[PDB]
Amino acid sequence: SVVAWGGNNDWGEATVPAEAQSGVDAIAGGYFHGLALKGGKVLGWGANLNGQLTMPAATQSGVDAIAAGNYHSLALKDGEVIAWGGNEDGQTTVPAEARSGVDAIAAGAWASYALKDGKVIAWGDDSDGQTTVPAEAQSGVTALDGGVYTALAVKNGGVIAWGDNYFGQTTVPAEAQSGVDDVAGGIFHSLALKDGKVIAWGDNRYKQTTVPTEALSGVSAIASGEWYSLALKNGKVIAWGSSRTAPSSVQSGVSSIEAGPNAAYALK
Repeated sequence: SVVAWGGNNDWGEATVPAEAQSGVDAIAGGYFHGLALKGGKVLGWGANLNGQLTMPAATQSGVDAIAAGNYHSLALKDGEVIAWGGNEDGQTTVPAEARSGVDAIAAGAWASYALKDGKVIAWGDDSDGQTTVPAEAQSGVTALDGGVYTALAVKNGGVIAWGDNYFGQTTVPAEAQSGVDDVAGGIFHSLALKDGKVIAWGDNRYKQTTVPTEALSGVSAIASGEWYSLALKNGKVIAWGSSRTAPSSVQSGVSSIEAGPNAAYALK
């Protein structure tokens, strides 16, 4: 089971197809499209504006992980990062260094990230610095996420953030400098998960940073879209920012969350 909600659905990126309805191991939401991972095979739905739904033959089996950006799709297979769709910003051109050894991947709106041997490798758009990986994130990194103009990482329990900082979304609070488990980037806010509590900093004009009480403890997972966020707590999804709420279908029994730019997804 899969539940998708949120946003206008102008492209059907939130209309989950049947083959993607169960036995799905992972979902990834891009701006115009969705990706799912099912028994090693990558499935997609939405508008193939840029080639992001033209699946490379290598992605039809043995894929370990997926990510999705505005124009592109990413897949991690046997340590190799595979990328397809739009390359307007170099986000689809995989560095040689990222063709083996890689443990994780993430997608920013117009950038791609890989965590390989404790080191963040980044390509794609750098007009806000989001591809310029700070020295501290070149070893010991255990989690990463891309935002629209930002990217985040966890190293030695502490958050690292680079790219745009107009609203202070890249200024790590002291509370997030240890004990951190995971991170997420919105367009103008950031989240960290530390000891079951969600920490949120940056823009709060749309309440992005106004963490609901229920999310200040017991939280097992987080995710951020552009202007909203998600937290998973004992099988229940909590959502906030830009008037985003979470439907009754996701109030229990939820095993994973995933936040696309607009649409949220929960696997049940």
